[PDB]
Amino acid sequence: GDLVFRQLAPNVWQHTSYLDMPGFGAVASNGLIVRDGGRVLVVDTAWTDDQTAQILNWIKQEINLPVALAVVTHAHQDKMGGMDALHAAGIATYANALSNQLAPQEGMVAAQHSLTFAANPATAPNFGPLKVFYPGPGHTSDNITVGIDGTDIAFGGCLIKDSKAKSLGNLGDADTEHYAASARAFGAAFPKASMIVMSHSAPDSRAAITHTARMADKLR
Ligand SMILES: [Zn+2]
Ligand SMILES: [Zn+2]
Repeated sequence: GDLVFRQLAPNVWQHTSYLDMPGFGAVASNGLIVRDGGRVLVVDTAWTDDQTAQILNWIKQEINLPVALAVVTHAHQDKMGGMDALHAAGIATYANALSNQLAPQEGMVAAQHSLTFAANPATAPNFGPLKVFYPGPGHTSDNITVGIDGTDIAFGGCLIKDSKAKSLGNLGDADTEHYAASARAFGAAFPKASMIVMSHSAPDSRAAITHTARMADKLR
């Protein structure tokens, strides 16, 4: 139901937001709140439609300036989940073109403009100060990773994950046969992002990247 913020760089806030959906009890999910001059921008929305309202609320209350846009890492209820709020707050949603199709084909909303130049599996567009990067199929075929160039922040998302939870999390509608290839993608798509944020508890280091491909092969 709720929402937490861990300032983890100048310009940049982390979004936590807890529900008892996946990780047994209360689980975590992450987007980031990025600030682009006066503009304000977000990778990914919480679990629900009210958890992305409070992302917006604690933003005017403590960041201030107005949101323009919100990029969704993929067509999964943790990553879309909240959308309708973005729409109602005249926010431009930007799903990657393979997302806007697995959305209403797996119980959810499709983002406004569709992101591309990244449909075909080791690509990137640009974005103000932000970098959308596609790494192939992994956690879902449309999972999408982002770094803010000058913060050594990467966001692999539901793709890269914490050494904390034993295995790899929800791996439903996806491809294991590329995953381990695709965790690499970023390690070298942003060779520098020391601050790898991930969408289930605190940013580890550049070692989850590596361990995940190690891991996805422990269970393969
Ligand atoms: Zn997911
Ligand atoms: Zn997830």
